[PDB]
Amino acid sequence: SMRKKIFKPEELRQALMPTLEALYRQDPESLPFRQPVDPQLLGIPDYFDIVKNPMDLSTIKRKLDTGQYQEPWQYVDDVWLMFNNAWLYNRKTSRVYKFCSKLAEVFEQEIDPVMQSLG
Ligand SMILES: CCc1c(C(=O)N[C@@H]2c3cc(Cl)ccc3CC[C@H]2O)[nH]c(C)c1C(C)=O
Repeated sequence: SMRKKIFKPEELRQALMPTLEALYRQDPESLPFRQPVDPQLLGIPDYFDIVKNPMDLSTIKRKLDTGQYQEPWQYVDDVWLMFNNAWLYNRKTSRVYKFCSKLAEVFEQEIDPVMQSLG
């Protein structure tokens, strides 16, 4: 755990994109996560006060596509940031909160064999 191997961006993309596609495939559950939260449109000006580091599927996709992840745990961390933001901000009865919980179920199943294979 002290030796950090090198990952090429195209390799990470090939390995990790199917786990992101698994999240996009969830419908309607991925719909609130396919674009960044817009607190102006949604009328929630306090959103950025509570959620200091916004994250969504389109941002994760862009970071994968543009080679911004150096290691696979940085991708896992962004996915979980998106989950934790939604669980922090939203009430437990809300569609977003429940949809988030479903995505986290899906993602944990998809990501496990991929992380084992990347090392
Ligand atoms: C509740 C506002 C919120 C949304 C959101 O996407 N809200 C709308 C929406 C909602 C649903 Cl359930 C389905 C589609 C759409 C598409 C339009 C979109 O504005 N996303 C997140 C992550 C949040 C928060 C604050 O965490």
